[PDB]
Amino acid sequence: TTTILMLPWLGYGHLSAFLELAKSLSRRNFHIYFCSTSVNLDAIKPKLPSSFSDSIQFVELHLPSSPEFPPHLHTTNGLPPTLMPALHQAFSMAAQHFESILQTLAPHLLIYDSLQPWAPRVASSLKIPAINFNTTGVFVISQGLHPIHYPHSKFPFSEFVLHNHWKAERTRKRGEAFLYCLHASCSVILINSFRELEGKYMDYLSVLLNKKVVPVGPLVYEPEDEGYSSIKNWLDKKEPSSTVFVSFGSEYFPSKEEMEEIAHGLEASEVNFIWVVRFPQGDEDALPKGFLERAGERGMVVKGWAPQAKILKHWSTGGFVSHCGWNSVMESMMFGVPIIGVPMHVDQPFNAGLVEEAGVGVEAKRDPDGKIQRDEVAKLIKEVVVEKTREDVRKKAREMSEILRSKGEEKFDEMVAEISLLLKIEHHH
Ligand SMILES: O=c1ccn([C@@H]2O[C@H](COP(=O)(O)OP(=O)(O)O[C@H]3O[C@H](CO)[C@@H](O)[C@H](O)[C@H]3O)[C@@H](O)[C@H]2O)c(=O)[nH]1
Repeated sequence: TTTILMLPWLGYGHLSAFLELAKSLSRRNFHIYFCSTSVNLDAIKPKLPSSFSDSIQFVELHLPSSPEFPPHLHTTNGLPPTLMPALHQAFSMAAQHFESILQTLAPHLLIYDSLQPWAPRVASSLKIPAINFNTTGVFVISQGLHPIHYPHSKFPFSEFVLHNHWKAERTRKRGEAFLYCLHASCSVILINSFRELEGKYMDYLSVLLNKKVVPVGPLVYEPEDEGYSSIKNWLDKKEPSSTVFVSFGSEYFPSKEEMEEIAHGLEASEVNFIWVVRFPQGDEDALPKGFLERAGERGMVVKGWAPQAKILKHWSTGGFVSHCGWNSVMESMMFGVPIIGVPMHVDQPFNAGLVEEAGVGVEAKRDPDGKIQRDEVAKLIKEVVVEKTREDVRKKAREMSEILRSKGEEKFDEMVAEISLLLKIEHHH
């Protein structure tokens, strides 16, 4: 009888984490309204089992639609990078529809993502409580806000220093770091992380923002066998811990030079590999001519989409060459796979540092101009996977996995307390 409306940001990684949060709330007697674009909602429904039909209802948010920008492109999954500004515009232009949904559904609480400032303001206008859920890590956020208060000192608890390539919209984001708060809705933030990895940063961020930081993560989905049948057949023929999974996400498409370096790095390592290579939604050559040679049956290149979670939980997988996106990093730590980091942009360089700090993987360093190196990638794959001579990395990965697996339902105890208090304060309002 208490209804929460969840509004994620467009984009599969954000969408999945909200769904895992939705499932937890549903099991706690909370009626959920899951709101997003139709393309995103369909992509995420298979992961929602039938048992939640009664308690989790899907709500469609309508973005402005045109014949060359139809609703299937109203997402960041496979979107051409040129079209992303249009997507940001279209999302903002949907605020008025959000009001109609919000007023008509009368949710007691709104949980929103960290990329739609119009969503809390719309909720405030209609006397609806709103709480921020941040699907990504705390390390990046704290590092960003540290210079504003202490431009003098270095980052207090980390020995990581950013590389020159990434040192180098942001305008609107440095206006979110001064966001005023004069109500309980903004007294707390939900974060997709856990203290064993970012406990010190969570304490620091709480001081920086003067707000409660409540961890509710990690939110990993433990897995139709759509593509797995062929992949599992191939994977079972390989020796244990002999194969690497290579993925760079759904919102970034590596360059021609970048993929050549990684392909050659894979070949030199002599490892087995499953590589998901993707092309934008709009539209052999991309990989080096003749690459798939020594890597005949020692490698697979999947087109479009692959079962990342299932592959990583196989016992033949001993490594994950990743772009160090937050959800992929959490999955690798949950499943006990050491990460071979190849960060590309956004928060990924910081997340790669966090993996290195935690001892659960190694980051392949970029050259002075910011260019991927074949030799660096090959060395780490050989050391981590082909010749298991970096055994400290491997042990910490399973130890981290063991820690993550052992967490029980107490993971959400703090969140339910904060929402309950907030939901009482608004009865008075
Ligand atoms: O072949 C694939 C590729 C991805 N996934 C899943 O899709 C998600 C991808 O995670 P991640 O790569 O972290 O998310 P993306 O949306 O692809 O990338 C973003 O991940 C961050 C957190 O969502 C964002 O803030 C950044 O803009 C961007 O790096 C995870 O659930 C993966 O398991 C699969 O199941 N199969």
